[PDB]
Amino acid sequence: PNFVGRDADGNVTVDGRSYPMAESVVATESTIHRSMKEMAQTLANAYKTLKHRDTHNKGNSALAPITDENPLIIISVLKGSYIFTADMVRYLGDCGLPNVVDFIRILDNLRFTELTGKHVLIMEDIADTGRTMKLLVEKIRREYRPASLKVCVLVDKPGGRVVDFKPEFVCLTAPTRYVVGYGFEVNDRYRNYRHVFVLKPEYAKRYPSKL
Amino acid sequence: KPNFVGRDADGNVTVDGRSYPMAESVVATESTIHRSMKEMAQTLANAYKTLKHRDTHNKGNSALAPITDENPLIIISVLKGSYIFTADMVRYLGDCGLPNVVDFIRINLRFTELTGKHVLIMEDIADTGRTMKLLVEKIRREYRPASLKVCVLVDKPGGRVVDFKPEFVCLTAPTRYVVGYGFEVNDRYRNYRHVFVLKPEYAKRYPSKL
Ligand SMILES: Nc1nc2c(ncn2C[C@@H](COCCP(=O)(O)O)OCCP(=O)(O)O)c(=O)[nH]1
Ligand SMILES: Nc1nc2c(ncn2C[C@@H](COCCP(=O)(O)O)OCCP(=O)(O)O)c(=O)[nH]1
Ligand SMILES: [Mg+2]
Repeated sequence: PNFVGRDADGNVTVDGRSYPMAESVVATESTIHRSMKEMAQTLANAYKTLKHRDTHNKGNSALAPITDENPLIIISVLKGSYIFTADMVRYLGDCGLPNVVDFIRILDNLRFTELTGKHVLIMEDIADTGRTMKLLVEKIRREYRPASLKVCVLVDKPGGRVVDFKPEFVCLTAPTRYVVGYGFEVNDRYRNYRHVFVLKPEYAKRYPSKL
Repeated sequence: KPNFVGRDADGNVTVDGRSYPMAESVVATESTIHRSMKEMAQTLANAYKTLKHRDTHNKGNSALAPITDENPLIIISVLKGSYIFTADMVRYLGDCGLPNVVDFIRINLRFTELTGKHVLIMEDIADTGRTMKLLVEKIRREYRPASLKVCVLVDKPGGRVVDFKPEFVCLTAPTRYVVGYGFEVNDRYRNYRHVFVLKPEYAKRYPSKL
C-alpha cells in the first residue's frame, strides 16, 4: 500500500521519498508486484501441463513434461529485464513452474544450446515500437526452431507500435511516454527505483556523458 | 515475516509448508537473507556516502565530485548467479540513498570510464577465492580505479586457498555446496527464495546440456 503525493516543492513523492525526476507515477511497487504475481499464476496455468522434447535422457524418444529435468526455457533480455526476471522467476517458483534463465544482449550470445523442440519464453521489460522483440522472435525461431516461443513483457506501450508484434503476456500497460524506474533508465540512472514513473521531459538528456 | 522451517512426513526439508527434497539443511531462509542484505545496504551506504571521485559528468571540472546521480558508485555484477542478489541489493541501496549504476560481466563489460572511480563488485559466492582474485587483479590493471572493493552474498572462508578477502560479507557458510537464491546445479534451484545445503546425491542429477 504505497501513498503517492507531492512535497513542498511540487515534486512527486511515493511513501514520503521525493523523486524530482518524476512527472507522475505509472505503477507503484505494490501495483507492479500484484501484477507479476497474477502473471506468474497465468504463466504456470499456461505451461504446467505442456510437453516438449526430452534433453535430459537423450535416449528417450517420447515427449516429456515440464519438470526440473526438462524445465521451461526463459530468455531474459539484458540489461533492464534483470530486476524483472529476478522477481518473476521467484514467483514462478511459488507457482511451482520449473524454469531456467539464460541472458541475451541487444549483442551478446546465448549459452544454452538445446532450444530445438523446447518451450521457450522470453522476458523483456518493455515493448514500444515492437521492433526489438520482432527481430528477437524471428532470430530465435530460425536459429533454434523451438516448439513454442512467446513473449512476456512487464510494460506494454501499445500506442507507439510501428511493426505488428503483440506480447502473449503483459503485466502492466503504460502511456506513450518515456518511463523510468524498476529497470527503466536514463543513461543507467533510476534503474533501481521501486516504482515506475513518467519522466519529466527536462530530465531526458541530463546525463549525456558515457559510462 | 519469518519463514517457518521443518520436516515433512518423509523427512524432507520444508520451508513454509513447501518441501525441498534436494536439500539437506537450510543455510538461511529468505527473511534471514533479506535482513542481512538490508544491513549490508546500510553498511555500504555509510562507506561510500561522503567519498569523492572523478567528475565524468562535467569533464570541465578538474575537482573531485561526490557520489551523486551525475557520478554514481560503479557496481559490477557478475553473471549469472549474482543477478538476483544484485537485483535485491541495488533496491536496498536506493532506500539508503546511495546513487549507483550496474553493468554486468560474465566468466564482457560495456562501461569504460572506470578510472578514478569507486567500483564495487557484486558476487554471490567466495570459496577458494580464485575467481574473485583474478577479477580484481584484471580490473585494477585495465582500469586503474580509485578504489576496488568486493561485496559477496556468501563467504566460505574455510575454503580459501588463495590470497583474497572480500571487504563486505552478508553471510558466512561452512565448506558445503549450497543451492537456491542464485546458486544452482546445472541452472536448477536458482529461483528458490532460500539457500540450502545440497544433498550429495543430487550433485550429479542433471548431467545433460542446456
Ligand atoms: N527507459 C526507457 N526506454 C524505452 C522506453 N521505450 C522504449 N525504450 C527503448 C527500449 C528499452 O530498452 C533499452 C534499455 P536496456 O534494457 O538497458 O538496454 O525499448 C525498446 C522499445 P521497442 O520494442 O520499440 O524496440 C521507455 O519508455 N523508457
Ligand atoms: N551452486 C554453487 N556453486 C559454487 C559453490 N561454491 C563454489 N561454487 C562455484 C562457483 C560459482 O559458480 C559459478 C556458476 P554461475 O554463477 O551460475 O555462473 O564459485 C566459485 C567460488 P571461488 O572461485 O572463489 O572458489 C556453492 O556453494 N554452490
Ligand atoms: Mg558464482
